[PDB]
Amino acid sequence: EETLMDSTTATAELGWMVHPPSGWEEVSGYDNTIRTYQVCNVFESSQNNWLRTKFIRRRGAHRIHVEMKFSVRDCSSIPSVPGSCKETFNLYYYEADFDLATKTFPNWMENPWVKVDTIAADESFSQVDVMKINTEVRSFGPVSRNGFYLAFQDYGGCMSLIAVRVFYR
Repeated sequence: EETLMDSTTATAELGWMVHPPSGWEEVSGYDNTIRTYQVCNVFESSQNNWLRTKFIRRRGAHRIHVEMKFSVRDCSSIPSVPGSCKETFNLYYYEADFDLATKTFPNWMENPWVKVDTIAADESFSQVDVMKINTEVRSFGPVSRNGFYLAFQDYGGCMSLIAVRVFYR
């Protein structure tokens, strides 16, 4: 059973809190028709780009599973990339009983946010739309409060997050 949009369920404007506006950005991947996000700020020093989902009502459930799809342009594919170029992104989670999230609240550090795992492209792609896609699933334990937030963190590469889908057994 699904808790956050199968994918298309985004019904116009995903409305996702970007931390530095200069980070991620919504790109209309109308194809089905879908909202995606992407960063590719290589050639720009010190990057810490966050993206925070909306509050996901835990609906009972004790061990949620995050399924995500995403394209990641290799740092070696890029003409003159700096040494800074990274090609893995971080996933974090954060529990709360009611909303309370604020542009400043859940601090944008790995402290209040507990780190699920660092994600990299795994050699098993698929086409879409018509780019190659990676799927990769992580899951976090306990989670007892009423709901949660999710956040993806870039820090040096191009990569589109085609679709995120949160669900549980």
